[PDB]
Amino acid sequence: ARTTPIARYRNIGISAHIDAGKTTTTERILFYTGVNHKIGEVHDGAATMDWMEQEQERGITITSAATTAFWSGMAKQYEPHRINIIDTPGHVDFTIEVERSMRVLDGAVMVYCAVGGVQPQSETVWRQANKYKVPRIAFV
RNA sequence: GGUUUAGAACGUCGUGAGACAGUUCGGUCCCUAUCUGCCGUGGGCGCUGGAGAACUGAGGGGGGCUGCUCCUAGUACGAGA
Ligand SMILES: Nc1nc2c(ncn2[C@@H]2O[C@H](COP(=O)(O)OP(=O)(O)O)[C@@H](O)[C@H]2O)c(=O)[nH]1
Ligand SMILES: [Mg+2]
Ligand SMILES: [Mg+2]
Ligand SMILES: [Mg+2]
Ligand SMILES: [Mg+2]
Ligand SMILES: [Mg+2]
Ligand SMILES: [Mg+2]
Ligand SMILES: [Mg+2]
Ligand SMILES: [Mg+2]
Repeated sequence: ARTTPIARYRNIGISAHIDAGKTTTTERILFYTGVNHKIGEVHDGAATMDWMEQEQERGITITSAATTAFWSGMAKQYEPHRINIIDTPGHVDFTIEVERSMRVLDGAVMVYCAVGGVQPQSETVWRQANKYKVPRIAFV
């Protein structure tokens, strides 16, 4: 009945400053987990997370988009864990979306630009995740 | 085509012939280039015995325009846009 065991579930968010690479990382995650047959790119509007017309045209994520992927590993090490990822908007003008998601999620991948690193909205999502007391990993 | 000839009519002015930075219809645009100039093209002589070819380069002319798409690069800049 249960397609995957309880232990093999990973509810995570991808949170960061604007244009830190959240949607691109989500697209590569979907590609390497096989659900997406083309990598696409955000600035051409081919990103799957940026499904709304405004997101496609303006190159930004305005909504928290939740999807699910199956990951075994680089070397197929593990039985397929199911990662429930949510791509959140790093805009300070959409903070309720990230707070909304981050309440329910169990982990956060905080993305940081290698050049800019910690930025204002990275600090904002940091505070939100801290008040929700969630575990974090970081992706530079 | 307009502008200003000769015809005709409207409005207005005048008694009238006629007239109007008023309008309307119709109304003949000539020249075989001597010289200069210019574009090409040769004949004569010269360049120091004659001739055939290859050049040199003074000097002169020609040409010089620019959009859009992509990469750099969603890069620099920008809280973002
Ligand atoms: N050069 C480069 N561009 C990236 C990288 N990650 C994302 N981008 C581009 O940077 C822009 C913003 O990244 P995006 O994935 O949309 O991030 P988000 O807006 O923070 O969710 C897009 O044009 C991406 O294609 C990266 O690691 N290197
Ligand atoms: Mg994005
Ligand atoms: Mg952008
Ligand atoms: Mg006559
Ligand atoms: Mg008359
Ligand atoms: Mg010259
Ligand atoms: Mg010249
Ligand atoms: Mg581009
Ligand atoms: Mg704008």
